[PDB]
Formats: sequence, structure tokens, C-alpha cells
Amino acid sequence: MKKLLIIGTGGTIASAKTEQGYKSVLKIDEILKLAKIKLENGYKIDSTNIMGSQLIHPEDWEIIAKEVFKALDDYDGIIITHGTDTLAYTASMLSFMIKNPNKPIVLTGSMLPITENGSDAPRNIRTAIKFAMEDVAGVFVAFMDKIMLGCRTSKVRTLGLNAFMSINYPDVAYVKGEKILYNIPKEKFQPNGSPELDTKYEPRVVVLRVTPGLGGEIIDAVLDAGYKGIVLEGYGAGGLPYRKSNLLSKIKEITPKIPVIMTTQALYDGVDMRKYEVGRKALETGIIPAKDMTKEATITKLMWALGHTKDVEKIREIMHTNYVNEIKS
Amino acid sequence: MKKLLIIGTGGTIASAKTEQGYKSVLKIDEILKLAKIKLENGYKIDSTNIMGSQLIHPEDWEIIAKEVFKALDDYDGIIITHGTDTLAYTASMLSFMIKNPNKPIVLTGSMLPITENGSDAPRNIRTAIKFAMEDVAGVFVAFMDKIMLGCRTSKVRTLGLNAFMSINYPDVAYVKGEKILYNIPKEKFQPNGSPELDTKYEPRVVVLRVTPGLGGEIIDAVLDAGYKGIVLEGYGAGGLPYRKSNLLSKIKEITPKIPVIMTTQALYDGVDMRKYEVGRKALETGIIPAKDMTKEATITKLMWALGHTKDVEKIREIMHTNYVNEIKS
Repeated sequence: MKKLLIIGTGGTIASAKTEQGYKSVLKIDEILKLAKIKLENGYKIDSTNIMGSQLIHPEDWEIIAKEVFKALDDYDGIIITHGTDTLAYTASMLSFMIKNPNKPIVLTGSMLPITENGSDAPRNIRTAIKFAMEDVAGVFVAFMDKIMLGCRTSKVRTLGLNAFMSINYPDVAYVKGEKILYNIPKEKFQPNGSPELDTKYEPRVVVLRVTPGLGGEIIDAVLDAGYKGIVLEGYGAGGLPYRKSNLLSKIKEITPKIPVIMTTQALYDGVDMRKYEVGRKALETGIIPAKDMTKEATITKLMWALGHTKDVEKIREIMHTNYVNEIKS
Repeated sequence: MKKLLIIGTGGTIASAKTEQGYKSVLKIDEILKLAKIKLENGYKIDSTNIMGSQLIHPEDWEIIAKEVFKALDDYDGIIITHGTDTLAYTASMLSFMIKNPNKPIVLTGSMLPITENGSDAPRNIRTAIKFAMEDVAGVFVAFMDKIMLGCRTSKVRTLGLNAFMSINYPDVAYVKGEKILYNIPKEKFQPNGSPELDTKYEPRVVVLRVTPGLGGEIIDAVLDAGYKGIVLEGYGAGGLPYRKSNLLSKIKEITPKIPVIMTTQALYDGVDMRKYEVGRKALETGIIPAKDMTKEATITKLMWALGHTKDVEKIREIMHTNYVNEIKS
């Protein structure tokens, strides 16, 4: 009946405790063996390893997108095991690089190595397999029995097993044993159009936390260092100091040439740069609101957008296009 | 019986909706009047305004600490109204600038202006007054009926009224009408020693989010721009790329001269740089773990520490000293 591909990429899920700490040591065949995954029953799993890796690099996104893209032809469902710390960047970036995928692409990981007592790895793989067997299409994350839209996922903690949340967006579904309870209607994830691959990206995006003290001298430094986009983890007021501070005036000097995106240091509820006068002053300088996007969506989307054009009005239109429900319309 | 001082500083709590957006317009006397606060019954409230402000600047911390410090002599309790976006930076910084305060110092704010329907401002002020009437000492935040240790508070969302959480640390208490339920024993917040004022700080700390793509060229740029400390919002693996990446090797070149602190982009559970080999490699470069500290504690503590010395071993010892339960021992 159904054919699944599981792609290994590294991560805690590929790791074992050593005398030098956790170390990425397992290929996907050993993960599947150590997590006691059934390779059949209404399906057949094939497995492959892309390329000691804990962390994804932007180059790896192009590699993974090409392999996933070629595989849509031969598989009903595609699972990617991945390090938790950068899984949400990968999930978001594939959501822009693979247009109209016509099969489920499901990323997962673990907080514990398989071989540690109480590991979450077997359960997360099993969840991902179950959802990958669904007649749906898009890029999803499977974690702690939840299915979440890839471009809306963030890692919220470093120890607790319920480590990924859907930010400012509903979960897709919840998997209890063999039952899938759709939180968003299944009919909403049907394939539309033919898949396309677009791997253009510019990686030199720098993300800053807006703090008291942060001066315009940083904006000078990041331009001197060659960076092409700036993400700010700003305030819910949505604005910057324009008094005892050159930050807003130094940004206003560069917004015609460099996209400056305003997201939040706060996790939940998004940025509204219109509610406060201080926000409206930040907008008036040409700072581009990230609205309800996650950090990981904001960042990967801007890298992808800069790969297409350096025209800041065109970047604004790309960032505010709702491609795959990464952002409100 | 008891004397309370309420200090105004600006914020949403001081704001009103105008045709140009929310605007800071109210002095503390008008806030108290519009929120219908009782200025007596077992107490007397005095009020004062420090110095159009939504956002605190590091300079304001010294001003507020001097005024709060002088006021310990004449008041049983001190309340500060403050903008929510930078309240947690202020609460943390006062926790290092005011040693062994012998009275409750309680910061609060609101998500809604007083004059907006359903405002949280009256309730937050009332909570802060109630806790300020307690025979305890330290720096606390009052929000949505909770009392939280100041140096453990973060703003987690931009719209929901329950906007502040206690991070990796229990709440101090919960206030239901006239009842205070102590979550940590009251006896644990008794005054010890005589209050001291220490307002030394270095503001040029830059906070970066660790992303895929982030190169060592940023470390060069921030040194050229004169910054004296770097906070990284890193990964739970606790490490950096040392492969297809010069980030870790450029940081290893500067850690003898510049403190580089590793905290998390994730909100909850802290950094453990020993669990993973990649973390141990980051430690071996002399990156200083922030452990369980909040971003706002990490950042203000480093600014305060740099105000005392530029010796990176002495900064490490300061950062890992548990002064006021900002960090685990």
C-alpha cells in the first residue's frame, strides 16, 4: 500500500551519551533499530542519510529540499529526523523552498537520545509515521503527540519533552495511538497545483534583541560586516528609542537599502506597530513588521526573500504575502 | 499605620489612546485617580514622577535606584509603575543596584490603558499595593494577581493580560482579594544586613540570536563598534558551529578580553553547556554560561558586572554568584 521515506540529518535523536557528552553517532537505520520502529504494516519504510552533526547550516536546507523534492515522486509520505535546536528553522525554510508539495513532509526529533531511559524518540518517530500516512500535503512538525504547521513551530524550552509549540496558530492535529484528531480540517491540507523547487537564499541576516542601551553603532557595525538583512526581537509597543538614542535615526538612514524587520522578544501574540505612537514612528522609518510570524519563519523567510531581490519594497511585499500560513494576510 | 510611595515612570499604565496611537500622557496622580485607587485605609500613599516615555534607558536605572534608595528610610513599601516591555530589565537591574533593600519594592504595569474597557491597570496597582503592605524585603513584580521575584520575570506575550511569568523559579505569592498565599515562605524574604546602593554599569552589551548562517564576521563588527559584552541567545545543545563556520573560532579569539555569555533563545529550562560535546567545546573557548538566568537578568547583570571590572575571570565569578536568586548556585 504506502511507501515512506525517512531522511536522517543528525540531532539528539541520532546521539548517544559518551564520556565527552552527547555525540551525534547514529545513521537513520540504527535510530529505527534502537527505537524498535516497525518498518511495515500497510506501508514500507525506506531510509537515507543526508551527506557528527547537531546543528543545521543554511547550505543543508538546499541539500535537504533537493532530496525531499526528488522524493515526492516515489513516496506517499516523507519523515526527516533532525536536531531540535534548528528543526523549526528547517521546517520554515522548506515551507518556502518547496512550493505546493503534494505529500506530507514531517520533521521530528527528540529531547533524549534513544538509549537514555524514558527517551521521547520512539514516540516522536511513531507520531511522525502516523501523520505521514495521511492523505494531506505540506510541511509539519511531529512532537509530544502534536502535529504542528512547520512554519508556525518554535522550540520553547530546553529540557521538558513538550518542547515545541504552534505560535499564534492552531495545532494541525493530535495523534492518540492510531487515531488522528484534526484540529484544523483535513480538507484544508489537500494538494493544490504542481510542486516547485526554489532554493534561492541569502544567509547574511543578523538577529538582534532590542534592549535598553542598544545604540545605532550596532547598525553601522552589521553593515560594515556585509550583512544584508537585520531582524530585531523588539517590544510589544513595536517601537524604538528616538530620545537619548540614535538607534531609530541610524535605522532610518539604511531602510531604503537594507530590510529591517520588527518581530518580538516576547514569544506570543505578534507585533502591532499601529497601536502605539512609538510603533507608528518606527513604521514611518520603513521598518517592516513581522506581524504574527515566528522568529524562525521571519528569519528564514527574509533569507529566502533576499535570495530573490535586494529591492526593499519587494522584500516588504514578500514578507507580507501569506504563502503557507506562516503569517496572517 | 503604613506609608507607601508610588513612583511613576511612564508605560501603557500612563498612556491614553489618541488619534496618533497610545501616548504616555498621565502623571502618577492621574493614574491613581483614573484607576480609582484608595489612597488610604491602614496606610497612606504618597506619589512622585521620575524626571512621553514608553521605554526605560539604562541612565533611568541609576535615577530610579537613587530615588528608591533614599525612600527606604521614609516608607514601609515602594511601588513603581512602568512600561511592560522594559519592566523586567528595570526589576533585574534594581535587584543588583540596591543591595539588601529592607522594604518591598514592587514594579507593575498594564497591557491596557486605564481608560480602555477592561483595563488590567486598576487590578495590577491594587495587587502591588497589597504586597507592598507585607513585612518582606526585595524587588518584586505584581501582574495578573501574581507576585514574582523581579530578577526572574520576563514578558512572554504582547496582548494577553497574563503577560509576565517567573522563569525557572517559583512565584513568590498569589493575591486573591485581601489574602496573600505565599508560594515561597514569607520568612525567606526577611531583611538581612543594611541596604547599599551600587549603580556602576557599562551599557554597551549587544544581544544576538544564534541562527544558522551566523558567522564570526558579526563578532568582528561588534568589537569595531566598541561593545564590551556579547550575550548570545543560543541553543539548548549549548554549542555553536565549528564546521562550515568561523563563529566559534572568532569568539575563542576574544573571550580572553570580552565576556561572551551563552543564554537560550528558548524561554524555559536554562542552558547546560556540559550535556553535549558541542556545549563542552563552547565552554572550552571560555564562553560563560548564563545557567537558568532570564535574558533580562543575564543582560542587566553583565552590564552591572562590566561597570565593576573588565577582567573576564572576575566577570565569570560575578555572573555565577547567586546574589538575589537570579541564578542557581
